[PDB]
Amino acid sequence: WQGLMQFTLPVRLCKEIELFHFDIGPFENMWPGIFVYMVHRSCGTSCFELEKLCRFIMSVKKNYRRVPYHNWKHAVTVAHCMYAILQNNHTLFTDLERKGLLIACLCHDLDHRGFSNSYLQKFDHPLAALYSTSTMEQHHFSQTVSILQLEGHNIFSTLSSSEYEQVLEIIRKAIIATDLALYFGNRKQLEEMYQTGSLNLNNQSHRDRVIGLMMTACDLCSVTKLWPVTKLTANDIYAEFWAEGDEMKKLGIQPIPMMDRDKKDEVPQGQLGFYNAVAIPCYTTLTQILPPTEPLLKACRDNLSQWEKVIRGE
Ligand SMILES: Cc1nc2c3ccccc3nc(SCc3nc4ccccc4[nH]3)n2n1
Ligand SMILES: [Mg+2]
Ligand SMILES: [Zn+2]
Repeated sequence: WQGLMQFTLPVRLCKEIELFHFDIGPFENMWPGIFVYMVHRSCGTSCFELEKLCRFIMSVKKNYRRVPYHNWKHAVTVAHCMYAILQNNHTLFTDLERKGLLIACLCHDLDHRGFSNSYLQKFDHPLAALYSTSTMEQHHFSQTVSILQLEGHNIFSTLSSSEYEQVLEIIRKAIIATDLALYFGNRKQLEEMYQTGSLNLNNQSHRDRVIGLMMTACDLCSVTKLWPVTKLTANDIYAEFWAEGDEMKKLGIQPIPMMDRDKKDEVPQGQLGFYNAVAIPCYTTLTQILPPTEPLLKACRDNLSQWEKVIRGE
């Protein structure tokens, strides 16, 4: 972290980091510094102790595993998308929420092992015994708290108890909301609330639901990057799906299709289903509630039609 304290973002990145489509991929060595930058620009220079923050960042980094998709790179990619969301909707959120949500995005897949929640449930993994729903997402939070409580890592030490436990709740909720199994209910409710005009960000329950959708929107943002970056990040995703499907084949169990590397002809069609069923819906409702996030929906549509071109060989 010594080098991270005296790190500085190049003036070129200062312009582009603000854009939704910005792709962090090409700047691996700057990722921790990019996150520090984003926290300062959104939450200020004065709230986090530079040293404790930098140490926390590198311990978060160290506790992400080298797996195809749910890795350090993905953590920072999800943090960035949130930054741009926060930056375009700044005063709709409180200072404590932005503190908690940026950290939550960075920490939201800590210690991911490359296995889904169903895998862990089906094979009675210890973690499935402690956590019976949103198994990994509950582990990811518990992992966040564990780092926070390390010597010198408590970046929320300068908060009151009330505020500390407030930001842990923003965080816990936000990390749990990245369990995609919860998203579908969340989105349909948010859609109904918006369509009836009942939605109210001063209503806490509503407010938690918007934040949840923001986290989903952030988790999936590889579908809002430029086509070639999107393509590339799809390799990473299915690489991890197939790795897991393989582990089932070793146990003589045919995996679901998206985790079966012998069924990869079905990928183009699988992406079509995912954009129609999951991704487009997400950014559509998000754009209704936070209009300045439309470019996410715009880029998502662009990429859907790209997967449409592929299906008919073009
Ligand atoms: C680019 C991408 N990102 C994801 C993803 C991200 C988080 C959780 C699941 C994800 N699944 C996929 S593709 C497999 C899939 N196809 C579906 C169709 C309908 C509903 C869920 C689906 N998941 N993809 N594809
Ligand atoms: Mg996750
Ligand atoms: Zn994630």
